[PDB]
Amino acid sequence: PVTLARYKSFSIKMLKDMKEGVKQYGPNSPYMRTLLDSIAHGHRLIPYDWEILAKSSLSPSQFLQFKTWWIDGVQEQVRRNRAANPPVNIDADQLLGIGQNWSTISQQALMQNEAIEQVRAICLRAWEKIQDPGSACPSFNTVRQGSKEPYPDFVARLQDVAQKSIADEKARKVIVELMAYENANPECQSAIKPLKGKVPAGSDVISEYVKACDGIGG
Amino acid sequence: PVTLARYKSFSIKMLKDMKEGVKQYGPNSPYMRTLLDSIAHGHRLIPYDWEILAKSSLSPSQFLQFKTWWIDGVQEQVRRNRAANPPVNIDADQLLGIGQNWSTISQQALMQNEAIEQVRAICLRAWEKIQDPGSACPSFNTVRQGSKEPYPDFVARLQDVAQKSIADEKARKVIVELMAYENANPECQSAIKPLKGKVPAGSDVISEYVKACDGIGG
Amino acid sequence: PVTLARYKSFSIKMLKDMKEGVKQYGPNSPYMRTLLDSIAHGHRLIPYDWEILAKSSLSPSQFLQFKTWWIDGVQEQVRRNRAANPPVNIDADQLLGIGQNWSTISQQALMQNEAIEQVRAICLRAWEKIQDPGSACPSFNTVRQGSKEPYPDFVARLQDVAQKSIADEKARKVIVELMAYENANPECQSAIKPLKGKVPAGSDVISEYVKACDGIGG
Amino acid sequence: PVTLARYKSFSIKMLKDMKEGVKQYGPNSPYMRTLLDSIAHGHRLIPYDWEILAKSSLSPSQFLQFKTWWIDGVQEQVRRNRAANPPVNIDADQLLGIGQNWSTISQQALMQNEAIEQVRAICLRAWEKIQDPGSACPSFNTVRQGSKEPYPDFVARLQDVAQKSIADEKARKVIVELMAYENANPECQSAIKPLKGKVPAGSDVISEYVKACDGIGG
Amino acid sequence: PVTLARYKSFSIKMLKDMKEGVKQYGPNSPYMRTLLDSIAHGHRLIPYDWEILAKSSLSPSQFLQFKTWWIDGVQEQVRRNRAANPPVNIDADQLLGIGQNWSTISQQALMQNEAIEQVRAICLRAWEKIQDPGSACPSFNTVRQGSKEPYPDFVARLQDVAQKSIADEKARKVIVELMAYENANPECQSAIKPLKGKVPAGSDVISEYVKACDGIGG
Amino acid sequence: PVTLARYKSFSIKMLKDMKEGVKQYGPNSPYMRTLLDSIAHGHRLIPYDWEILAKSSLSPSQFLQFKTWWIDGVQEQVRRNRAANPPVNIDADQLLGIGQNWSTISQQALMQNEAIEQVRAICLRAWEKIQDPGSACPSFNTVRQGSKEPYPDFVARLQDVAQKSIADEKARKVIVELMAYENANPECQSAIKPLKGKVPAGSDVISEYVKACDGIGG
Repeated sequence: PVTLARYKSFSIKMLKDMKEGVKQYGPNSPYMRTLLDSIAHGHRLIPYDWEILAKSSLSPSQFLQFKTWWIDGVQEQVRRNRAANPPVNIDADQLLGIGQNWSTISQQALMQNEAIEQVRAICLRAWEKIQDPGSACPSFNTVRQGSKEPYPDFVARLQDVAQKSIADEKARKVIVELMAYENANPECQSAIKPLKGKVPAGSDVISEYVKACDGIGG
Repeated sequence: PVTLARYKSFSIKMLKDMKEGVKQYGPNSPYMRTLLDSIAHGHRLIPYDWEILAKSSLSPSQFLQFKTWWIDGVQEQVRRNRAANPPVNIDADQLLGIGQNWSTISQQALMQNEAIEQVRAICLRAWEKIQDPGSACPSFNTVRQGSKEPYPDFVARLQDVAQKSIADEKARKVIVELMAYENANPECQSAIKPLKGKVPAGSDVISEYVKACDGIGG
Repeated sequence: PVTLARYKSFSIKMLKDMKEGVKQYGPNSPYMRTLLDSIAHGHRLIPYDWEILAKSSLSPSQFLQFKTWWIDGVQEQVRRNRAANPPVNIDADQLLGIGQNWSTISQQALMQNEAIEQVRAICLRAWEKIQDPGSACPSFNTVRQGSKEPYPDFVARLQDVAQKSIADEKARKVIVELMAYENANPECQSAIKPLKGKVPAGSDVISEYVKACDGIGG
Repeated sequence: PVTLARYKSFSIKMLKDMKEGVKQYGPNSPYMRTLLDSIAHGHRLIPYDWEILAKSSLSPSQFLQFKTWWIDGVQEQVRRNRAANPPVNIDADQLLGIGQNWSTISQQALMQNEAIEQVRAICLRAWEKIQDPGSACPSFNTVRQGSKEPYPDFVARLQDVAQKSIADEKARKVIVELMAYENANPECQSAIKPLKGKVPAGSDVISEYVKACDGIGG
Repeated sequence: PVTLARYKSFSIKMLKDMKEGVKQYGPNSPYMRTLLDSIAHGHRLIPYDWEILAKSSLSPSQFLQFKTWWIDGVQEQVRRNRAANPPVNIDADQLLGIGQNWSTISQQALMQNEAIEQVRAICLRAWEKIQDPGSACPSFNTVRQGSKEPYPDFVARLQDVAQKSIADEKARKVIVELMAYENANPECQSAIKPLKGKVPAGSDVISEYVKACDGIGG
Repeated sequence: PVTLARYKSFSIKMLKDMKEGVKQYGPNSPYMRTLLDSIAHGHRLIPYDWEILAKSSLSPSQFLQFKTWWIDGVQEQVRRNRAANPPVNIDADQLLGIGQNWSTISQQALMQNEAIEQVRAICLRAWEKIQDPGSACPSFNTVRQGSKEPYPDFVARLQDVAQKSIADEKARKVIVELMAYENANPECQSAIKPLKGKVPAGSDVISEYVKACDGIGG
């Protein structure tokens, strides 16, 4: 990063325990995601650092997948910058680090904050949009609760699989509301009959359910 | 964390152990209970730090419960904040870090002292209210002291559900002993019964209870 | 502790490997006992540090048991201080850290050496007087030696279990002398026939036996 | 340890590895043999330090044997100390740290140089005289070189019992080779026999013994 | 390594992790690929350092292959070195560190800059040309995309054998995509076929290939 | 070692991970051999340091074997120094550290570079000339290749066992050439028919074979 302008390479042990953690819990752990967010906002990065971090971390397949969704995000961001009002004087190759304006490590020491947040958002989104090994064609009406089942651990499996088959943030977050009230057992569904019929403002709909019907055990 | 404002992230070594401890022992070990507030009282945090720390650490089932109770405590707090004398000008989304004025790292570096401790106090209760993924939380009279079982281990199973299900602190310290020998082991209740009301000044009545009950099981 | 007056909190890794060691070998290991003695005499502690150390270490059951025997030791020490010749101007709440003379961390920075050794002896005794999981009603005349059995490893199991069922230091240390000469096999008992009949001074009675009859193998 | 007197304890990290090594290899590995005297010659110790270190580390069966031989060596030492010219004024309980003048940390900070090395020399022999908890120590002619077995491994099984059962150092270096080929493997004794008395100056005769014996087994 | 000449060795901790990583993952993980050149570009090495590092790390089967290709690259390099304009005066055994003038540590401290980078460039290719001890390296048409299998994992199995079997760098970047869909999965080839020649400027054609191929298997 | 003259003892963790590595992979690993070379050339050692390093590392059997081949190397080096032209004014006891010229640690601080390289070569050779547990009488015409066998992993087992039964460097390195061409399967032997009949200069004969016939897989 930069302090007051030079480059400082990372300490070696960070790559070691990062490789350890991704090897143990996959590239889409909730653990390593916020680890990436912490190391992202905690330092001032250039895209070549993102190249070293990505190539130093995964199998070759996930590395190239990261490269591809990075490329598509570059094109999307460039179209939105040219659609901006007024348009943004930021190209694609400044966002990728190829070309005689941005080839070297010393060239990228003099970027600006809009590029910082832009590469931050786009590489974070690139990490969010990776698949993983392990495949099964998902059908929503196959998973349901059982007797004496703890309520949040039931809805957690519905929470996690919802971001797989739906790209839109809104489309996945509306159907979990519907699948929550149906796939609940009727004794827990009995608790939501006043809550269903009046959705409250200043509040997440799932958040009201979990702190509503907590006392159903066995 | 802020300092004298730059937001420095945590170390990579700061979080791998934290991810280790939750799978090794759980979310409410006494070890991580005194580990969390050490960081909370040696540093000075913004709500996005907790957004990092919980999402990096919990399970998907636990993290949703954390987010559920986190926004739930805001409703109890903001009613206290609005009717104070003098009334303070702090709204809902200033707590949650959402909205136009609270969703960047540059924004959250510009907050006063009197917001921070409310975030700490609500986050501690949020961290305490998590359920383990083994089961749900049982009721009060669903669990009592077992037969041919030790005494002081089962009375430890009350203070946790007291901190879980009860808000007021001195209510917790008074419900437990008045639930202690009420459906306890009756052979132990013989020794326990003549000790009622024999408390000198400022001591745990449960202390002399387990002092008396030596243990007969095994 | 204090150097020349401030408070310094402990490093985090000490609690980590302490929790590791007690989890591996129990709270009454010979290992962790002298670890407690080393960290006890190696630093200048206040009772609130003992609270953090105890609560940061065990299951809830052992923590409250520690609290109880701590309380009983406070009462015993207070009775002996009032029985002292002349009596000692040291109360109970100075030894416990509750009350407006001794509530805060900064209040306990100005104690004196008699309180230091008093809290040292009494918390050490509190750790010595803990039980553990694992129960069996002990009967002394059930364990005995066998053929080709190594002599010190035979008497070690008699050494360790002797402090369980007897609180008095003298009563447990006299009966092991008797059980040593009887539960030995006659070929090793043959070696002690000059040693039995004249107990030597300046010497422990078991110590003479072990460096007497070492050469009985097989 | 003392310094320029304050008694600073060891680190917590100083002892966990020490507890690791005894269960990992034993009490008289060559590794901990050179580990112990390194601390003993880089620091300056009181007898209560050894009371800490042994009780933190050994088994209950080992610790009693250590305490047994520790007081046993005092009887051989104090006869040498009383009849010296000039006679030194150091008694029994000054060695053991017991009694009114030697049982506090404030007391043991007030000792001269000429006590310390005697404690070190007696403690090294005490640490050497421990028996492993697998069995007892066999006799001399109970063990000899096995048939179809390597040569130089079994001759290593003599120097340990020499240091165990013999006090005088140059007696140990002369008993071993005069016990070496006396009931060794007789086919190897054919090659060994014409090498007697062929030692030039200041070398191990056993060196040329294992030089000659190439190894026939397997 | 040299400095401002004394040859300082590496740390002991520098190499145990390196020995750990090869048995943990292999000789050409991406992790050690970016680990090696970090040392190679943060330090300045002589050929005897690589003699240390490979022999300390590989298997006996791997180390001989490394030594085999290491001397093999010298023949291609020295023909370039002899016919240059101006011709440089560097011979064979100056590369290999053998002979009267290059086989001591005092000798190799006396070399110029323009030798060093050739050693680095040849050693990287030498480290890349190693075969794993599971099997040998297969041919080109022995392996293609499998049936009911993911797409972008199997195309990763081409760039490695490209770097293995091909010397010229831009030949590698052009052989792979012209071998990509040639015996790939034909149902995927239906979507792949209309994308030929649609490359704007300076991008991976394989990127849009795996962009198109979503994945049908499983 | 020495910097500008004192002695500095090693850090304790170096002995720890050295004992770890030799315990895992034996004293004749390719790993630990170059570790010894790195720590050898990386520092300025005295023979007493070699004593501490050797005694701190192995079983007693390997330690005494090291001592013996050390002794024989002293005698060989002394005969060659007296056979030198002019002879070398370096004795045996300067090379061993016994005697009133070389008894102490402070005495060995003032050696010279010929002694440095002499003790380096001779202790390295002492480590090379150790046997190990695990015995089997070797016969060369028992091991051969199979179908689809990877060629370098076949010859690696012939490479490693060749230094066991032959002490001469030339005698073992000539017979592996013969056993290479015979014990190869005829399809790989088919590749060497132009290479057999003209051995190339500036090249190792095995090195040409491995980079000749690499493409025989299956």
